[PDB]
Amino acid sequence: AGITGTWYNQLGSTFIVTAGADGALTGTYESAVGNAESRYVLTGRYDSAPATDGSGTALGWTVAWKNNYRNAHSATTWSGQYVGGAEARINTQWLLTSGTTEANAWKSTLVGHDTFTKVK
Amino acid sequence: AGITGTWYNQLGSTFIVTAGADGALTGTYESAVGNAESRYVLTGRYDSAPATDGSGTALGWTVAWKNNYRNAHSATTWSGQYVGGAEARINTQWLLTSGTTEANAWKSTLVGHDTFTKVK
Amino acid sequence: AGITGTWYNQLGSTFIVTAGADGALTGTYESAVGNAESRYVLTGRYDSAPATDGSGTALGWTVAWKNNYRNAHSATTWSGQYVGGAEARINTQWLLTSGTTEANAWKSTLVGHDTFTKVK
Amino acid sequence: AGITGTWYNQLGSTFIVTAGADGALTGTYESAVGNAESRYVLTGRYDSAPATDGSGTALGWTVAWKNNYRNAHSATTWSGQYVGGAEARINTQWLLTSGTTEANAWKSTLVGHDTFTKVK
Ligand SMILES: O=C(O)CCCC[C@@H]1SC[C@@H]2NC(=O)N[C@@H]21
Ligand SMILES: O=C(O)CCCC[C@@H]1SC[C@@H]2NC(=O)N[C@@H]21
Ligand SMILES: O=C(O)CCCC[C@@H]1SC[C@@H]2NC(=O)N[C@@H]21
Ligand SMILES: O=C(O)CCCC[C@@H]1SC[C@@H]2NC(=O)N[C@@H]21
Repeated sequence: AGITGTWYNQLGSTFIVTAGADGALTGTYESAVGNAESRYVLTGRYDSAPATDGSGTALGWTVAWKNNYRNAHSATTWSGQYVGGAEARINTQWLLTSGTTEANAWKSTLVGHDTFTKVK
Repeated sequence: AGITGTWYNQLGSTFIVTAGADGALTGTYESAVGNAESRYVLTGRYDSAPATDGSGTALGWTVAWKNNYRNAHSATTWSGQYVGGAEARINTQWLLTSGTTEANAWKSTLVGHDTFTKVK
Repeated sequence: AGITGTWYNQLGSTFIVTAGADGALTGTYESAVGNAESRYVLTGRYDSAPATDGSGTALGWTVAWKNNYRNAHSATTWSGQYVGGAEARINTQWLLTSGTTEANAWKSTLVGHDTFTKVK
Repeated sequence: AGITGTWYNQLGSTFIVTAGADGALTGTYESAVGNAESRYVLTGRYDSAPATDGSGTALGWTVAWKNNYRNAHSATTWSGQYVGGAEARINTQWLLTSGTTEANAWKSTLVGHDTFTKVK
């Protein structure tokens, strides 16, 4: 109900997710940036029984950057929390790992942050 | 074939994963450490068509720290790569996000690294 | 000139820095949050000869969370870049490491992000 | 005494540091890898009064990747802890930020880990 929907980050990327009663996140990610084109499968987990003390719902998900059209040979993971209310928000940090040789493996992982809203 | 199996990190945690032809990672994670007990659902993605130039296979997965017995109100995501061969290895970095209030949200996310092997 | 001044993050923390011609950052950090009180020494480095193609100036600094009044047994490092202009900005990611036992060393390092402005 | 000396990471990079009574880290970093050549200035902070319960000494430092010969337009920060004894160790996580345009700023920051020893 809270986590299920279409979400928009600060850089124009669309996250369409369903939050299953089991704790399963399933969906699609459409990336407005990077070496990516069009629509990619999303899987993840959330806290299906969160704390009743104004605390956020912990969640996470993975996109492997491969569809029928593109393969970037990379995967992003987002770790974050859902803050429910009027201005509903998913505050995340992410790791983008690229498939490298063992000589290039030191420089394989980019780190960043995304804030997602239900407002396009 | 390569990614499918039972994997062991440096701190004694067991990762039992199946790598589907679609790019789906499904499994269980058993955590030897932290505010955790017993067995937790794992979902993730991998690069199902990796590069043929000695480069690793990009992957990632999520565990929400909630089963039938425990709820830590937290989720870990691992971002990494599979290096195939005799000494087969998953080199990862991870983000552990805890469900917090907006006052505690600065301190919500632990970062670290895990190396997983097929040797117990 | 650009980097030298008083800077304010999103959570009300004050960063007073001098950018030396050698590439040295020296200053004080006053933390509005965490297990901290009052004023702490800052040292760091910046790119003293940045690129002339609209690119930001790479920098970084360290605060050990120990003064004459408090010791949190911890250190934060910020890694980022200075974007110069009318709305002058330091966009950073940070690592906060706490002094732990080898049993607690997995959970020693918090990760986050700060944006600093010259507007209080 | 403990932190003062010559340190060697897993990838052959040399860290020569002095730990001042004030909490100041001063030195040189010689990087065996990346778009770097030869010797670079290091500044940082450590916990000058650590806990007496077998806990590590929190520290951190910055290298801006600019000397008289090279400028990579980038800075690394290491956040970590000193574990003293027979097999003396600095366990770190690091952030490498590159000077980018605001279009490339999502991909500006690499994350990783280094373990440093006093054995070449
Ligand atoms: O460039 C690549 O290697 C593949 C595309 C990566 C897209 C990145 S992942 C972090 C950030 N979140 C997004 O909305 N997309 C970018
Ligand atoms: O303590 C918690 O909040 C829940 C358990 C967390 C387990 C952590 S996640 C990173 C690391 N990988 C493991 O094998 N388990 C620990
Ligand atoms: O709580 C502690 O262990 C010591 C204080 C930490 C202050 C943190 S560091 C990251 C962030 N930046 C700030 O302005 N202060 C907080
Ligand atoms: O390639 C660059 O942009 C400059 C050189 C970076 C060297 C990296 S920083 C992290 C790691 N630690 C080292 O010993 N050097 C590499």
